[PDB]
Amino acid sequence: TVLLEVPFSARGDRIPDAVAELRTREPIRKVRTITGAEAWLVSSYALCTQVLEDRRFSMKETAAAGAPRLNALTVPPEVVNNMGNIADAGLRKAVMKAITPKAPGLEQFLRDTANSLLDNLITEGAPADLRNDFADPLATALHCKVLGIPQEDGPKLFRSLSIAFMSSADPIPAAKINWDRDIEYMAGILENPNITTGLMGELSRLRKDPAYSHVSDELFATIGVTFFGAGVISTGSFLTTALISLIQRPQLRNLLHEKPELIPAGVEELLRINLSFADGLPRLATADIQVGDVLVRKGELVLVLLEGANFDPEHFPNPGSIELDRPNPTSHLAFGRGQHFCPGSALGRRHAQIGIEALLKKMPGVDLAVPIDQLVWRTRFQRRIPERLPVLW
Ligand code: HEM
Ligand SMILES: C#Cc1cc(C[C@@H]2NC(=O)[C@H](Cc3ccc(O)cc3)NC2=O)ccc1O
Repeated sequence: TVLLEVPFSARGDRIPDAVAELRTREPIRKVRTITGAEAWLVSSYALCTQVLEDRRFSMKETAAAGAPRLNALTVPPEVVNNMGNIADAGLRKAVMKAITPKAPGLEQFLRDTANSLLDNLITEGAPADLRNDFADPLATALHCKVLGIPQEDGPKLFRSLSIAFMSSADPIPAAKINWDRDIEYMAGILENPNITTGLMGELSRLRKDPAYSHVSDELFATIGVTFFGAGVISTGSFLTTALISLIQRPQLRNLLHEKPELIPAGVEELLRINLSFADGLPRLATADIQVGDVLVRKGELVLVLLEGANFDPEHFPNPGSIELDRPNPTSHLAFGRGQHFCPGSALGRRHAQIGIEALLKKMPGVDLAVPIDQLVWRTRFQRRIPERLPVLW
């Protein structure tokens, strides 16, 4: 037999039995990625946290020429160090502040947009596609608002994402075409006097501030493209798969409909059980480091399997059950951990909370319109998502 291949399954509605078997018997295990490279797959909560909390397991170094790769780059190699570049430019605080969900009127905008999307689906009649006509447009509209760019520019930027977030063995020519075009768009935004709000409005001001005069225009444009793309793909994909998990749990759906104050705790559990990340998080060892029974050597690739940690019964007893009263509810790894913890975690929570609150009010009887096995799971992609999510109500 050949070496165990990753990823195990593109399905986002069930965890393969193999994960629990590996976690119990071999919580760090050698695997082969789609490029042919070997890697260490880490699948227990304890070892996943160890890797993510030790910066000697480096994100930046995964982009080095000649390294064992999980997948091909879809961005320039320096962009793998995006957050380090933002920090070096003195822009970290400003970027973080721009992407919080607490800007005046943002939550009301999210609620209004979700309600409008849902009203259009109700008018059109069942079946409705909750990914393409709800979750993704809601994510796109949210990120246009947060960036300060026109809502009407959302769809074309969104169209890049089915390629930008591919998990491919080989470089993708279309990724460069779209990247270069989206960079040109964001560079134009920085020069557009109408853009005075949100992240791009703030970056546009800082760009002309003497304390930032040697920050490159390339970096300012890259922040726009990367935060739009990572935010939209991550929130749209998470909400989509969370809606599946909610629909498949009518008792919980009814509880959250009846007691909406429990939605934040429900979203935290939906984050914990979420299978949206299709691959382990990659890191390259910069030293020889003991992880469990394995001495990982300098230059080797490690893959941190988020659902390995998040379904680990030693940390989350009865891991497959959504329980709203856990004592460690935010200790999951859905947003990562350590140096590269998601900078948009609060916005991602609020997007899902508001989307779910709106859906349960407008469509309390929501259910799948097709048997669950009929969902078509996107392959060779950095997220697990159904191509369509047909529902009735
Ligand atoms: C529920 C929605 C989201 C989930 C589940 C999610 C998940 C994650 C995870 C697991 C990481 C860590 C990757 C790693 O360590 O290798 C990450 C990083 C990142 N996230 Fe999020 N996220 C979400 C929402 C957002 C939003 C709304 C934004 C921005 C608007 C965003 C922007 C980013 C960026 C830029 C990084 C890279 C941080 C870095 O390189 O250091 N994410 N996200
Ligand atoms: C979430 C996440 C996430 C983070 C990273 C780490 C890192 N940091 C970054 O900011 C961007 C995100 C990105 C990738 C492709 C695009 O077209 C646009 C943005 N690239 C990076 O390599 C990688 C993949 C992700 O999925």
